[PDB]
Amino acid sequence: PRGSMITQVNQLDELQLKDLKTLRAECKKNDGSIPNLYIHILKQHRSLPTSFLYYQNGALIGFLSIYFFAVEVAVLVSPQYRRQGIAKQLIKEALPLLIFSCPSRLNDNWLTSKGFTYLHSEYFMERDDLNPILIRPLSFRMATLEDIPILCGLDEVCFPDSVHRFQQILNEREYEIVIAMLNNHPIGKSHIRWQTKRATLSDIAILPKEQGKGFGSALIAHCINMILSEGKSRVDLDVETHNKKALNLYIQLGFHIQNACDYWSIN
Ligand SMILES: CC(C)(COP(=O)(O)OP(=O)(O)OC[C@H]1O[C@@H](n2cnc3c(N)ncnc32)[C@H](O)[C@@H]1OP(=O)(O)O)[C@@H](O)C(=O)NCCC(=O)NCCS
Ligand SMILES: CC(C)(COP(=O)(O)OP(=O)(O)OC[C@H]1O[C@@H](n2cnc3c(N)ncnc32)[C@H](O)[C@@H]1OP(=O)(O)O)[C@@H](O)C(=O)NCCC(=O)NCCS
Ligand SMILES: O=C(N[C@H](CO)[C@H](O)c1ccc([N+](=O)[O-])cc1)C(Cl)Cl
Repeated sequence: PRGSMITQVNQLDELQLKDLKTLRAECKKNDGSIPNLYIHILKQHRSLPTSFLYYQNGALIGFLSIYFFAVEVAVLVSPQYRRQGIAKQLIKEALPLLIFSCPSRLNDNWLTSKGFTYLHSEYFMERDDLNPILIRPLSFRMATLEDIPILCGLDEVCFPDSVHRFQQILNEREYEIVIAMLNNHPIGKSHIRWQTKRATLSDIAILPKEQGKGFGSALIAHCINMILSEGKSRVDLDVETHNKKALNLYIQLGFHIQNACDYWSIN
């Protein structure tokens, strides 16, 4: 009680950042997944004091932060000190001034009972198998700037400023987009962000009318193989869903869940 301290901090200096990662690892090991913390964000000054740090005897045991992108609340309490009022004190420090990101399966029963509402879930998946995948009537090509109409059309029906977003992606050298063609019709796309040791698939879209035919799996399998041919040892994948049933697609291709969050809401 004497040794318990809450500091409201407009931006995390270096040392505060290193303590958070200690707390994150600890929560990661105990819960399996962690909330979104947005580390690169936590370093910038903002207009109101945003991150809330709970210390016990100088040791960080709780953290709550608010993000301005609606508002996203991330809350993290050391397993040793849970159910002792810590999160409750932490939101009050942010109540006079809500989308919670939540480790999948941890808090499902009691979030409903209080009147939270489930939005959707996000998954970071990883495929570490170095063996390729080993046949649909699809061809593939890399998108260019002259594919902007196609790319905007696909994004319109699969994720209801697209022109300039795709202009920005296509002009960034770490990014490429693969287009899937059914005969002479583009029916899908996948974005690749390349790094030295790995590459990340995102924004995978198949036209609604062409779904259920294996084109999605063929597209991702093509991107996996393309990544392995370049000597990467890992394919990552970010996908947002409303239902867990949707992940079997990626489980079949060798992806494993590395992190999983459910976005819940309240006011
Ligand atoms: C979710 C989390 C932040 C709660 O921290 P906490 O300090 O243990 O929660 P508090 O003690 O402040 O509040 C407890 C109350 O909120 C609910 N609550 C919190 N944890 C609960 C749990 N395991 N089971 C049921 N209700 C819970 C209850 O209403 C509880 O009532 P109580 O007063 O009788 O204890 C903590 O469990 C954690 O860090 N989990 C990993 C990250 C996470 O799930 N973030 C989502 C944030 S909502
Ligand atoms: C999500 C999406 C990309 C999937 O595309 P899709 O072409 O319908 O996916 P597929 O047809 O390849 O696979 C669907 C199911 O058939 C299975 N499948 C594919 N090939 C199979 C095969 N040879 N044998 C058995 N099952 C197969 C898959 O396992 C999958 O699940 P199931 O086992 O329960 O049946 C598509 O729905 C879409 O574009 N949605 C809008 C955007 C979106 O949701 N993006 C999320 C990724 S960022
Ligand atoms: O949440 C999203 N994206 C990122 C991953 O690209 C995710 O939220 C994230 C947040 C914080 C973080 N961190 O704290 O280092 C990592 C990933 C949206 Cl695509 Cl829903």
